[PDB]
Amino acid sequence: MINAIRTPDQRFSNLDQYPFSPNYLDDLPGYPGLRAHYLDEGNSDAEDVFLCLHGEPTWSYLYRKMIPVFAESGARVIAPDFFGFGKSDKPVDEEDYTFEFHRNFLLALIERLDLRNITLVVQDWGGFLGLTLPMADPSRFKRLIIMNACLMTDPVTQPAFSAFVTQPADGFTAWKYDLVTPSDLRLDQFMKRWAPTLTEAEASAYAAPFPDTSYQAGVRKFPKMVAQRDQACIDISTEAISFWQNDWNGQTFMAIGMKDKLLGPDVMYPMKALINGCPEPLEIADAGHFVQEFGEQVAREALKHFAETE
Ligand SMILES: [Cl-]
Repeated sequence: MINAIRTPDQRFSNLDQYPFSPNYLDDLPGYPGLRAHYLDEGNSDAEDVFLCLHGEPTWSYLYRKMIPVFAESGARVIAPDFFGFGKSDKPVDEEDYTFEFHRNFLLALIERLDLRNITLVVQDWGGFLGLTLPMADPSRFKRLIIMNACLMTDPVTQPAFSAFVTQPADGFTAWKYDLVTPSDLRLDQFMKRWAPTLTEAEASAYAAPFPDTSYQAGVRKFPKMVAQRDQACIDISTEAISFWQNDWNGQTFMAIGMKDKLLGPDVMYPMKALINGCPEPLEIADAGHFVQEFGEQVAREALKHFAETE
């Protein structure tokens, strides 16, 4: 019904530091015939669930350094790949991908797996989407680990969440240009540019899911949605602000990648004030946008912060 394609299994043969077994679902209500991949690590019967959401133009591979730390603590860790990324199916038309398409997949996943006691771990798109989830079923959410992310609200309600789109020129402007313009988009080269500490191997794992451009429609659409926010996105992200500010009673841990030209400190400080009870952020000086690349440390420090309240 939704025309999609699937990456050949052989593209993931040679992955570096990703020994996690695949789990798939192809029976989600609203996504017929589409197969979603997700990792499910640690004790399946654990009380605590770490729901790890990735963003553009990545996949669960991004949390590979945090997963073992959260698992080792006794938690179950869920790390789904959005349709159009990783090992999940990829709709071939850019028009199929919208903010609700991705947000409703997550609410479906969460219901399907019956996830409870959720510690939400987000960044980038994982956070644009993920921060609008708790208000849909607040009983399932208990903690939040937030890295460089904000809400896709309208320019007037929160100028900080809109200003980065236009400036600086080597910020989101550069990001979007690198992603939606080339007719020969090489993810490994893009990642090496935006996360300069990746090895060749790690960079290659980020291109793994896309053999050619026909597999990249979701990758092309995400940056356009940051630039052109539809009405549902705006209304939903605007209502989320109220949730975080007045309804949220959980534990929060915030980590900022200080070299991020996109969602760095001028975006993170304002998010921190809207999140009720958000403590002082852990600023990682050498980290850029992809804070997970410096994940072991964020994982360790947040568990340490959350233990100190149990
Ligand atoms: Cl983006």
